[PDB]
Amino acid sequence: LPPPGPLTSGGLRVTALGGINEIGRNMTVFEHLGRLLIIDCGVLFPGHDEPGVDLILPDMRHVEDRLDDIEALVLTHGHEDHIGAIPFLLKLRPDIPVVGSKFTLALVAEKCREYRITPVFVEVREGQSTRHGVFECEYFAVNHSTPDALAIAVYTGAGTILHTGDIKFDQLPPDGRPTDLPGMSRLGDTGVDLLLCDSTNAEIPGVGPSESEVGPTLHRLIRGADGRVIVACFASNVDRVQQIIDAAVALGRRVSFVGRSMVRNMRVARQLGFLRVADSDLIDIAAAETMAPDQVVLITTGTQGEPMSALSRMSRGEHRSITLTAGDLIVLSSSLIPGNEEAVFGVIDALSKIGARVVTNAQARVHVSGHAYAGELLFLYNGVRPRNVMPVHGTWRMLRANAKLAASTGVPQESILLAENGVSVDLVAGKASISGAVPVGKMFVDGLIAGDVGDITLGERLILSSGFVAVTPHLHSRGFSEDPKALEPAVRKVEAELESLVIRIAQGVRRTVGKWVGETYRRQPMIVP
Ligand SMILES: [Zn+2]
Ligand SMILES: [Zn+2]
Repeated sequence: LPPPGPLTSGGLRVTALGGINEIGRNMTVFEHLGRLLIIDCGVLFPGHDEPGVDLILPDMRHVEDRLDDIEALVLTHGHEDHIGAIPFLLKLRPDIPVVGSKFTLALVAEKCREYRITPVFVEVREGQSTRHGVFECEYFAVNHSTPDALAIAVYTGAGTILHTGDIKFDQLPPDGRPTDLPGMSRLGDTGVDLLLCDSTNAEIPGVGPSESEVGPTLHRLIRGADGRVIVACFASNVDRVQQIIDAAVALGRRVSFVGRSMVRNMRVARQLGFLRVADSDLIDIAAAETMAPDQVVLITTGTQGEPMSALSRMSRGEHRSITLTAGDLIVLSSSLIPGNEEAVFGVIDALSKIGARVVTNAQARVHVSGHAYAGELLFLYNGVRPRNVMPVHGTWRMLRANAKLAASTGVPQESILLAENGVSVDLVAGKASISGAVPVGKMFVDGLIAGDVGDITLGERLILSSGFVAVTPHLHSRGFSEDPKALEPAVRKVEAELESLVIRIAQGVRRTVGKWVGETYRRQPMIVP
């Protein structure tokens, strides 16, 4: 598919630089009358195809040469796949206004300090409007698995856009602030031309359970526990922490946070008023072991089995302050992100060896998702009634599911646009269509440089998982064998090819050891001259 032409004056162009064919690094660029508005700037964490890499960024080459045009960066909420790449954007232009709610802006402040950046903040709350050049924005309360999420209406001259952010429709969130479906319904009456809609759970039928179903289950588990209780969850889910604390306090226990991410984030949550707990209900971690075990609940990180997490360390008998016993109850108040199963089940099995009881979502209602199920999205589609629909935040199977949901409410199929990263969507005179594609790749972060690591380097790293045998005589290897005498049978055969007189040395003994190995050992390490 070809690149798009110029954008008809007065129209609007929408393009994702990440987040559409995958879960992660969401970044969406809106173009209008030469100016730019960006909604979200997240990272993607690397998989097996990307060894040695730290982060994956949205493809910023597409704004690198027009950074002067960006009017603002607007942020739905504070999860890493929406804010993680902000330091790299601000390194390109440090004074881009950054718009968001108080809790969101607190997280990017802390993230941007790691890179020695001080953002220009414009702080925003639901119900408020702000102007950013040719763009105007209005913010709608969203309930999600993290406080202070916001959905965003963008008004230009081309019409009205609505971006949901990560959206869910819990009608009884513990914090009593459900998503503002009324307000978005009234905006639908106004006429919304384009709806950008979270697809994460679009293939799950029905309506998802309330986050408030978790509290009673945790209360039941703590009441029945004879010893200490340990609850692992995500530090960003303040309403989950609040329910753990409320259950523990209601049963005469005190609470302790374990792990830097948990300690830092609950500090922010307490300061901004999202977490309400009395100082006498908290114990410092280095003083929790002084009390009776049945008097403490520990709240930790490490739901994903990351080896340096607090719960991993505890499961191996290598936590400084805490030692686990068969009398402990461990609750994984979370779900298993795909690609982490081997690691999570390893921690569970180390805990089972010790004799501790482990409770996961598979056995009890200890976790709910933060994204709307298909039946909740239907409420959104009937409430907003968008003239056109673009699914975002999802892989193809999710984007397609969301497409059908919108179709089944009456959105014409020609008005349901599926635009992968790099595919533009033009909204012109009220009609919306796909207009062309540019290529987008994965920008890698590996330490202090970036951009010198690419397909060939990852290929070499993948090959090197069988070690390497290097010739340039002295034979050496590293990921190959523990037998020192294993190099010798190749030394004789190397000189033999060296009695040959007539870079061709490279392809000469590199081909000579390669035959010796794929014959003696039937291994295939990398051979380097
Ligand atoms: Zn999120
Ligand atoms: Zn997300």
